[PDB]
Amino acid sequence: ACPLEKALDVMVSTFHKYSGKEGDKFKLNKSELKELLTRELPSFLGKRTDEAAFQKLMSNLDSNRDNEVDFQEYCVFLSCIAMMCNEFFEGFP
Amino acid sequence: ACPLEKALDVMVSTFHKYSGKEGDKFKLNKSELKELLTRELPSFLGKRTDEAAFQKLMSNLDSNRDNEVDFQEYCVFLSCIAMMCNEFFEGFPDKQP
Ligand SMILES: [Ca+2]
Ligand SMILES: [Ca+2]
Ligand SMILES: [Ca+2]
Ligand SMILES: [Ca+2]
Repeated sequence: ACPLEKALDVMVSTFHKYSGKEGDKFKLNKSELKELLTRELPSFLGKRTDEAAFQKLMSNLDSNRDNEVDFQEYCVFLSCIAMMCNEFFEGFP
Repeated sequence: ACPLEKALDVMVSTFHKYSGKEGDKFKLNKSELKELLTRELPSFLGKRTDEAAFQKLMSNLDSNRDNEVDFQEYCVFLSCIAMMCNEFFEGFPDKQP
């Protein structure tokens, strides 16, 4: 009935699907971020699944510099992706 | 299938579903925000669909003070809802205290 509320639930559940695998269950480490990105957001990195790309992404996302991505930082990341899609919604910039 | 990519697509399209109804097609005015909230996010305001609630929400979301909610401000809003949902992922507050 409410696709946007369902979308939010997917955002929440997908985080935990990977954040709970290793160490802090509420934060994504490098390995968990790698798996989330490759499996759940393959269109984002595309062919850039190398270690250099993942280190750059980690540094971009880890705003509080604790070496992991928490839920707030993850939401900022997803917001950035949405904003990029927003820029091309009309079929031109 | 990639549910998270589908979720992002819905997040983007739902904005434009309402933002393009009046005036600036890339921003939600009060009227458009009301429609979006009531129809797409009824759980957020719940029973608080009065004018006082909607002015409060607009003030809370309109960070740049241009009287409307742009895409960036909308993302901040959805992020806050996601964080609130995150607190009850287990069906109780497992991150509290
Ligand atoms: Ca973890
Ligand atoms: Ca961090
Ligand atoms: Ca508008
Ligand atoms: Ca604004």
